[PDB]
Amino acid sequence: GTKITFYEDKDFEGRRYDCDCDCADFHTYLSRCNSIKVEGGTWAVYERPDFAGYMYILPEGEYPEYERWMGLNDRLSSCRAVHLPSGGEYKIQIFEKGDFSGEMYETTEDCPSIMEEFHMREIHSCKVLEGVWIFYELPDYRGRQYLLDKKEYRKPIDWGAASPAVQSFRRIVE
Repeated sequence: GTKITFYEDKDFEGRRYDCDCDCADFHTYLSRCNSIKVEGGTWAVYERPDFAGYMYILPEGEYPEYERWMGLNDRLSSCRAVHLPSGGEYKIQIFEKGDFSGEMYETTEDCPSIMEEFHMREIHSCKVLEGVWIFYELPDYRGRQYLLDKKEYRKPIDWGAASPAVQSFRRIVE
């Protein structure tokens, strides 16, 4: 029962497009997106078609302007719903060095500052043991977002990053 609606203008005005599960290209129906309503569930929305470019995570809610999903602009073209397992536990292992090496830290908690908590500004590999997580380039859940749907991540490119810069992360909780 999850649904997201994109609107071409701010404040939920103008032409709109509805997605119910995974839409690899709505650019043909909307040339821009300046407000979004997320009715149920959590969604990943993407700048370019086929889930490419900058990514933004939107939990349920109303977003009357693109700044409210921390967007860079009104350019969005594809989206997929974030499917969470039940159970309700979250666990991540973050590594100082590539290929699950160097200092390891394991945590079940949101981390708004990797520097203050783990004394690193970079993550070079990672194992998500339980749940679903977001990595952020900057502290306090700012900057480039990356979605980590469990499994193992040998190198930053495996979570979509061009570099190991990660400075906060948090769980996607329904």
